[PDB]
Amino acid sequence: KLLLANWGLPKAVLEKYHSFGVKKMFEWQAECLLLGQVLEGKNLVYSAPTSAGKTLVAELLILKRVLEMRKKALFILPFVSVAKEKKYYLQSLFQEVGIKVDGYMGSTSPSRHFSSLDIAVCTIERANGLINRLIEENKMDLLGMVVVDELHMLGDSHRGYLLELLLTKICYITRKSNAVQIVGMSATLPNLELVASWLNAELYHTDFRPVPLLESVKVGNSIYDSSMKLVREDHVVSLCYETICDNHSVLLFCPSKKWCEKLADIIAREFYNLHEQKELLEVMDQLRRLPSGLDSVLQKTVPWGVAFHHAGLTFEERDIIEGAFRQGLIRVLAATSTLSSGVNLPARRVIIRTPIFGGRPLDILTYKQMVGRAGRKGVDTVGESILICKNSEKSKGIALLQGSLKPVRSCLVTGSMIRAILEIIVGGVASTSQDMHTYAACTFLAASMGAIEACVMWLLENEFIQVYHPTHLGSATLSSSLSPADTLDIFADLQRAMKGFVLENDLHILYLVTPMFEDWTTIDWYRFFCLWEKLPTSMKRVAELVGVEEGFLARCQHRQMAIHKRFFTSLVLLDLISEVPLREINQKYGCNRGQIQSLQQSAAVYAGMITVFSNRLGWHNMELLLSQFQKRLTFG
Amino acid sequence: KLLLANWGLPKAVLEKYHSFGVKKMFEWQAECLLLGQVLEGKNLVYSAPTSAGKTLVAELLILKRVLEMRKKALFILPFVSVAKEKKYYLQSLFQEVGIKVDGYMGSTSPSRHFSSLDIAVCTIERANGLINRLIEENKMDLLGMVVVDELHMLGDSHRGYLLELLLTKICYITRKSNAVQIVGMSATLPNLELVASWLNAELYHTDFRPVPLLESVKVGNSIYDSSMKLVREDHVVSLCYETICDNHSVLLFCPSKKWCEKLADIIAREFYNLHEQKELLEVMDQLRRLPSGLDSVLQKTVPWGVAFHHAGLTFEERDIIEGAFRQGLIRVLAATSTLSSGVNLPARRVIIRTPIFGGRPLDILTYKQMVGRAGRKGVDTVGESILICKNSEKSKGIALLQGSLKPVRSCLVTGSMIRAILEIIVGGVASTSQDMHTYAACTFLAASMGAIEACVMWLLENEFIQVYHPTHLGSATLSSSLSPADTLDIFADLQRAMKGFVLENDLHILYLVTPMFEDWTTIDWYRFFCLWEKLPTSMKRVAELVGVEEGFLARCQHRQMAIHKRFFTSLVLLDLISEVPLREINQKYGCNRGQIQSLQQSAAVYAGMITVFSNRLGWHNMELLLSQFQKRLTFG
DNA sequence: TTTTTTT
DNA sequence: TTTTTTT
Repeated sequence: KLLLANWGLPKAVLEKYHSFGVKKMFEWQAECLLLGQVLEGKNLVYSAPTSAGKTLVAELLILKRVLEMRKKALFILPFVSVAKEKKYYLQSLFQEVGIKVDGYMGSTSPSRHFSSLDIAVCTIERANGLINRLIEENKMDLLGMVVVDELHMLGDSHRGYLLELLLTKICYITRKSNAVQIVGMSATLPNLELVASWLNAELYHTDFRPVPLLESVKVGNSIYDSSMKLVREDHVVSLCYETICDNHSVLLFCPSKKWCEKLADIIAREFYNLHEQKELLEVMDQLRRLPSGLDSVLQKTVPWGVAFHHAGLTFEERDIIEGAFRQGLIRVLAATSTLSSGVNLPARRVIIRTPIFGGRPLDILTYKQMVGRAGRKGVDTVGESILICKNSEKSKGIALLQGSLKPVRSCLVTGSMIRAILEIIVGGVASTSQDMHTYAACTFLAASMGAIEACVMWLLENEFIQVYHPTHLGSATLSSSLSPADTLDIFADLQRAMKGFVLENDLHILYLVTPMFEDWTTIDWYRFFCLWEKLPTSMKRVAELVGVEEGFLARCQHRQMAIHKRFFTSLVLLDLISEVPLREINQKYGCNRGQIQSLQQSAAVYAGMITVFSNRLGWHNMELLLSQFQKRLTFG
Repeated sequence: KLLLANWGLPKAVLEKYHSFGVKKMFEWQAECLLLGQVLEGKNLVYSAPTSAGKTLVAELLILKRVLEMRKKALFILPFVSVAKEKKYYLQSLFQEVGIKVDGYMGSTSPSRHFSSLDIAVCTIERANGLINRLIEENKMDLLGMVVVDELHMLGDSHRGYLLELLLTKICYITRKSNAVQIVGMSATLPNLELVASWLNAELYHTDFRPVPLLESVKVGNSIYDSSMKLVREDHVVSLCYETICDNHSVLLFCPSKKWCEKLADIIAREFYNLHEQKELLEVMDQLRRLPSGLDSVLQKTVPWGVAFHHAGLTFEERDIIEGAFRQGLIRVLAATSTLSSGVNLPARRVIIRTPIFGGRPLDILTYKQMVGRAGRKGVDTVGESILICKNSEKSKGIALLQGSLKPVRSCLVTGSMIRAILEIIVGGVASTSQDMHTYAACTFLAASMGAIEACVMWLLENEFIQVYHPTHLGSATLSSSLSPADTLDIFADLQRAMKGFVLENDLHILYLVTPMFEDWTTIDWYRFFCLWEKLPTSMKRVAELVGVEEGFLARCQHRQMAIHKRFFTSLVLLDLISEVPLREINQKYGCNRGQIQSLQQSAAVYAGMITVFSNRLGWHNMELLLSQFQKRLTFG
């Protein structure tokens, strides 16, 4: 009954599960799987607890459809790191079974043909591109499952409306032509049934945590529980002191990185003045061995006191700090929102510290994500969450203590709808306007109960379509997998380039490669003028040929702002390709050390997208210049 | 004794010779081969008759050295067509023997590795490039023979000073370090011994023609022989009439192409009004079948009367006219200087017509080349040469009848000497100035008895060298195989291009490809303005970016003249790559139909030379643009 | 304070 | 009126 080995599943999967330490499943898994015709092609939406095997139901369901129907099954995750972890887990499981597992996260290409894969794991954007390419190829017949994780982001996010568009597209094409199951999961929402009806699915929600969570708010010198009950000047040092005495973990969250690192050593100073080691020296040697080896105030308190962790560090140095937390050594740390959604680091007591984060009240989802970190897999007994706040912000703490998530919206003229219709008209599926009205009648906005007719008006004033048939520019946007809003910027960049390209240096090819801004770093004025008015004569001429001019910099339109904000990002990569050591570039430019290494990953991706933008349009000369350099930018 | 089969030679060679119709050798071959130590490494210079097996001695000698020493043997010819004919002959002979025969003529590449060849046949320029590349590689040890044909061009030509430079270079490098024989031949010169001494060679000259040549000058109504003797109003029709009656061939030469074709039908009109056939209709069908098929006044008199032949016709149509002369059909024709040095077409009587050719007296070499066409291999009995001239130009006929060739010059600051020293200093052979004086002491100018010191002065003011060591520009000139005078023009073309290359159309890549002018065709003014001031907006902008400007065209420096004279040649190829039919392009541009098809061959060669000019200098971006198009220009 | 596309 | 280079 309440044990997975009793159920029918391949033996190797349960050997792999029990080898890790997995045990008998809880009741919510049985309730999810025994809802009725869920095991069949009827879809399913469930809300199992996040910290108690939420993905087990979907993982068990994904085998049945790809073994019986044997068509395909996607898998969608929001972030690259969790995508990689799930990719490795699904590898060790399914490849042992024999079901091929493919990854699309980050810059990692599949390196294999699509038509011989089953459980391709993507990160929304890759899945959307794959679906669009399949539709533009007339190969949707091979699709059996679309497993969607974290369904609650479809309404308020910059990457969930893609999930909405994908789901309505596949549902429309399948019904107009359930052989395809759209099983998914969310955390907890009031209007979960309305989502299930639009997916033609059942529904069941549960609420039970493996470790009871003692949630409290501390004011002055007392502890008050959630329901205004007393159970037992910040005194965080005292609070931290009572926790390490029972050889367990502690964790506190801070609203800023400067506050994060300062408070990890302010407490350390108050710890040394009052006053395991086998691996305590291995990490110290690792600190000096590093290629950068800055060895800042972190080095002082790695073995002795309290260190800090955030995203302003190197992917290796930042990750290593999390490595010690898994074994022992350091116990106390500050993290900011880095561990809120980055990775999962359990701790005994979590001090959310200030109720207000970033000048605004902490979000209900963010607070629940922060608090849910506490609790191991039975190692500890109770999890705690302390919110230190005095006098003011009293109502903020209690209201955030007793709150619920808002219902799901639809985020739907709107740019999330312009792309919605431009991937079926171009795909050849929806051609006639009368038939086009059928497609919008089955979208999720229909179940949540015009502007649809005006959608093609914007696609006529701006050349995207021409019964309706695809064009060269309309087809080019979908192949590159970028929104139609961005095409109007990249298109104008390449048209101006063909009239007098500069071939001697590499600054002109760099400008057409760097991603726009992505809000990577605040731009420091009065430093560009010092940096710009020293460039060689060969580099200043390229800047005047792309839009940059001494008429806006330090002298104070989106098009004029987009061609000047792209120059600063291009100059940073100029010293990366010339093998200048990282020590000086992060100081001359005045950019943070944790952001420079994040531009290199985002620059190799954008380089390989513009060559495709010209292939599907047709430009033989511009391909050679862009394609012969995209490899050089990756190095250095 | 006087028969080649008696001598020691491979049997298959003599089977191949006698199958064609070759017979016992004459006395001059025996005298050449039995001069003493000529058969050894001692060099040889001989002057056997041109129409009586001149090349037989060299062909027989080339086998012994490549079979005994087995190092290499070059072969140098002045023209592409004779090079191809000799390539096929040497193929059928040596490949039957087993000695590999390689060709370098025209655009035909060897398509095989150099290090596995013996008798590579070149056309001066290819041989010079091969020698320079071997020297810049330290591989001169593998060289056993350099057979040079038509040694009399080393003094007065645009392509013989290359032979002089090659010979002095190889002699200097061999003696300073005869293992290499430099056996060659010339027609007849007074100072032949002085040439033999500088080559360290014997000498023997002969004068005996297989067919006695009755050379006469006709004035009025009488015939006078060479030595003012009478033997027997132009009356060329009468002269032609008495020749076809004995079923043999006739031929007359004209000073112009318009005169050539007019006089071939003026006589035809005077022939029809007074008034074999199996193949007479095959050629007529070929005339209309042609891809062009203009079928001008040539078509009227191909089967009936007299046609014309020159270089203003297609390589196939012009060649076919010569094909009929080999079998039968047409007998009378006019040729201009086309058959003087192009190909060998024997005829019974040759009418040189006007003593003055091209507004100047006919050259002694040209007149001897023209007259020597008469006479078959024993088919006829006597050859004749008629010079029709009245009143004026009387002294011109007799003086040209009794004349001899001028002695060999040395053509050596002089641009033939700047390149002479720039291929050893760059090659690393001659480094020290004291040693550099040794090289110039063994050149042919030494035997014909300062400015040598000033030679390196021009190589310092203009960057070509930097003890002396090669540089990037100096090395780049030799790899491309073009004279240092031309580099200073091509170099300035590419430097300006890197500042604002235009990538949309193909006019900018065309300009850097077209050969400079080579005096291909007279430029017709007042037609360019009509043609230029109608181009699209995308093409006019390219012209202003390369040097062309509306400040010199039709409004009236070598650099300013070289950038404007190259534009007309570039526009002709613009309609070749757009698949415009040849019918209209030869009329809109006003260029001759026989010159348009000569630009296509000379444009594919220059396209592949500029990519190498940037390789040996180092320019990654400009290579891709030039190399990706050089194939497109070849087509169409 | 914190992420994500293409061959 | 008539020719010739490089991968």
